[PDB]
Amino acid sequence: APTAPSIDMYGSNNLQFSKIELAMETTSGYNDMVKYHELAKIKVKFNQWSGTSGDTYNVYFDGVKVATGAITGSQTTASFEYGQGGLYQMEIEACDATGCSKSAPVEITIADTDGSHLKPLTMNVDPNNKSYNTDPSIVMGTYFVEWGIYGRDYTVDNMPVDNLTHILYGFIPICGPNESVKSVGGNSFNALQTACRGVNDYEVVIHDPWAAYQKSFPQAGHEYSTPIKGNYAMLMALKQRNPDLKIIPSIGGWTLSDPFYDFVDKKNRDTFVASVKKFLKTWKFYDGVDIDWEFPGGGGAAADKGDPVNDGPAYIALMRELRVMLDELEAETGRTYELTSAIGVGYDKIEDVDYADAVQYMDYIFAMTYDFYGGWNNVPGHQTALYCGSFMRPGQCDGGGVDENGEPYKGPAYTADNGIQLLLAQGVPANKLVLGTAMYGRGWEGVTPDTLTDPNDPMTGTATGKLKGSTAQGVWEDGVIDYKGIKSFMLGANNTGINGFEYGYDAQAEAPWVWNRSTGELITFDDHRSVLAKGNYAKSLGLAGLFSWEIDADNGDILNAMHEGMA
Ligand SMILES: CC(=O)CCCCn1c(=O)c2c(ncn2C)n(C)c1=O
Ligand SMILES: CC(=O)CCCCn1c(=O)c2c(ncn2C)n(C)c1=O
Repeated sequence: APTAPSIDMYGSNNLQFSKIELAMETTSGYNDMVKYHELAKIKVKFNQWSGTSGDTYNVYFDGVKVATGAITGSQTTASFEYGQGGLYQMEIEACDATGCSKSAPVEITIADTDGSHLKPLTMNVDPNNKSYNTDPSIVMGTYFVEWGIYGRDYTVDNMPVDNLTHILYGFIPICGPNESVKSVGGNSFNALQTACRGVNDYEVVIHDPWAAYQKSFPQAGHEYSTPIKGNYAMLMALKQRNPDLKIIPSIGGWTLSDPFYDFVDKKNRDTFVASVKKFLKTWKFYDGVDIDWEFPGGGGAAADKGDPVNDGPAYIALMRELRVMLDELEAETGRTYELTSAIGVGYDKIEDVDYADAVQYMDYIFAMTYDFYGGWNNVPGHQTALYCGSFMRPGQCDGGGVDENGEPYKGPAYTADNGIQLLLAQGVPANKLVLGTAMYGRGWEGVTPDTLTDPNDPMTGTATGKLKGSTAQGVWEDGVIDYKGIKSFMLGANNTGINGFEYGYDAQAEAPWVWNRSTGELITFDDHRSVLAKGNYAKSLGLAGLFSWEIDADNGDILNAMHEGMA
């Protein structure tokens, strides 16, 4: 018989609560911006302007009483703590001696980072991505990059999630020496320096909090009071849609690997592994960790780093220590966590680590079978070929020959099969190796016909510099072009070449190219045919599956081909 309470939406923060507290309007150090709590604090204001208010209130979630307290006149605040994320129908009841009266139910959101409060994400996928019935044992992975939401305009709801088993989210940085990030730009370095304020060196952080959790995506229903936004709330909603999908944070990559070279000291590995455990406890939708150190022994972005004696053993120790930590998380949560790594596949990278030893701790190695040639120099070659191409000289495939200046090759040529064969020769099990496909080309200009030593093969020519182009054509950085740009502006609908380009295919290498003889523009890439060849090779050798880099650059053709090739 008191008056039933009426809920004051606005003084109750629109009924948006959360276990994780996230700064939304400011940017500072990671430990200042992100605070995970075991209990969310819930504060709901209600009023009883007519009749009598009663003495006590009870708050119910789905019919279960979760809080109680005293009615305070015509407006009352119920404050309490709650440990379980979800969406609940809340009623508030007011009671006295003459009876109790309940409010109408209202939905309350209690966010947690497994997405338990979120409906399955609504997808917006290009319908060129087709449907397949691939064996669910086969890895079909891709990388999604955090910055793809800026000029590339490629968001989580654009991914063809039903054709993926693993999404690798690139990239999570490690606080410490990171001068290589300046090659991306000063704002990107500054973002990392801001994130690491108040954070110990060797701990992980989020590089761009705006893209990870602050930015409102209207396609995901985000609003002002949504407690978790950004890419991460979308990946939480994607996991609600596809609960068997593995989403794994990738630490490192080309510009973010400089801290790994300090892991020869165990104290820094210990700091790092602890920080990864804290990161996975904070962002519960992640299913493991991918380590992308480029590269133990050196040969990455920082020319002055790399210890070929001590980096391999440090890498193996890091994989052992990560697996010990992840087994602790499995015991605490009842979940399974995976440990993986993307690795270089030149002979010079593979010789610097004993992968037979490291891989006993790992679920998968993502073999980076791409970037063998590129616009960093003027030497054309197939960047992601399976086998040795027609352009290679006598003795170059195996490495016992000499170059066109008479200088001895130092090891086997850069092809995907030379790298796979060296990993298998070490003792790495085939069923843990995942072979890489490129969803982009690399390219040059100035490869004119008079530079070719073999006039049917422009990979025997010589370039004058990097491919240039607009972002409209998929050229975000000189020398690199998205596959979907190559298909729209170089291949055309018949795949034979448009806009002055002709398509070619090295049937021995398994490698496509497009060449404009007028501008000497040449691009090396992966296409439907080379990807089918990679699938056949993975089937033949019993590999774990395929992965691609990076998903925003595909128009569906490459992922469709990965499925067709593994069928
Ligand atoms: C790793 C690779 O080959 C792709 C590089 C794309 C350029 N790039 C970044 O690497 C990057 C970045 N922001 C953070 N990171 C680590 N942006 C904006 C970027 O363009
Ligand atoms: C096959 C192998 O071991 C490759 C070694 C790295 C190739 N590579 C790059 O990827 C690269 C690069 N500059 C930018 N990037 C991304 N350079 C000079 C390079 O050699």
